[PDB]
Amino acid sequence: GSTEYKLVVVGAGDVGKSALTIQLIQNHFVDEYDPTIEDSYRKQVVIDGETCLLDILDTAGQEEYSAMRDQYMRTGEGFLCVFAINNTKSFEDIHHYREQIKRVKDSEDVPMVLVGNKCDLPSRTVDTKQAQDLARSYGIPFIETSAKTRQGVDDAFYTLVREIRKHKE
Ligand SMILES: C=C1CN2CCC[C@@]2(COc2nc(N3CCN(C(=O)/C=C/c4cccc5c4CNCC5)C[C@@H]3C)c3cc(Cl)c(-c4nc(N)cc(C)c4C(F)(F)F)c(F)c3n2)C1
Ligand SMILES: Nc1nc2c(ncn2[C@@H]2O[C@H](COP(=O)(O)OP(=O)(O)O)[C@@H](O)[C@H]2O)c(=O)[nH]1
Ligand SMILES: [Mg+2]
Repeated sequence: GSTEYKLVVVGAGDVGKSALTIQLIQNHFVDEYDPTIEDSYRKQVVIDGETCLLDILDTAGQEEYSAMRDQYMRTGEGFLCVFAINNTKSFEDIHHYREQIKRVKDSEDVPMVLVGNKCDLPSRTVDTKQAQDLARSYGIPFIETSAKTRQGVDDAFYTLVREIRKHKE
């Protein structure tokens, strides 16, 4: 069968989790999507010769730490940690997302990619070098994306898949 990869998209409200997910799956930019709608999306794609089923969870809605919520997030094999390059608070929030991911996975080594979204915008408050440097601090890859222009969208998800393979081996 297809090799399945459970990918989870996380990060602050309004960074573009939904727009990124919809661009990957449906190949168009949706600039407006209810921020409480959380759903799973699936795509058949070949990545480095391997036929893959991508199962992508677009997180949304309320922050909460029930056992049921942890159990759901725990099924993710790798995580896209998304901030917006024009929102410094979303960048500052990243450590919190990373802390929660390590917690539910019961491991200090979880496949993760730092994603700086909205790179089409002329004004930016988080420079590329600062974000590249934070990824190096964490030991994870960094990808700049725009759900609007498609820049880096495949790169970000496919890099996460490659990180999962490395962890499994
Ligand atoms: C420093 C902090 C701690 N908090 C204090 C406040 C800020 C912060 C949030 O923190 C914070 N938020 C989270 N939500 C809420 C905000 N949101 C949004 O999209 C909101 C959109 C929205 C909703 C309603 C109205 C509007 C909007 C946006 N438009 C305008 C109107 C992103 C995400 C769903 C959030 C979500 C999740 Cl799944 C998790 C998480 N949970 C677990 N149990 C286990 C694991 C492994 C994780 C994760 F790691 F895998 F993710 C978190 F941990 C989260 N954490 C950040
Ligand atoms: N310019 C630009 N705007 C974006 C991009 N991705 C999302 N947005 C906008 O950012 C806002 C929040 O996007 P959304 O996908 O709902 O973020 P979410 O809350 O993380 O799911 C909306 O106004 C989108 O139009 C992008 O790559 N570039
Ligand atoms: Mg959303």
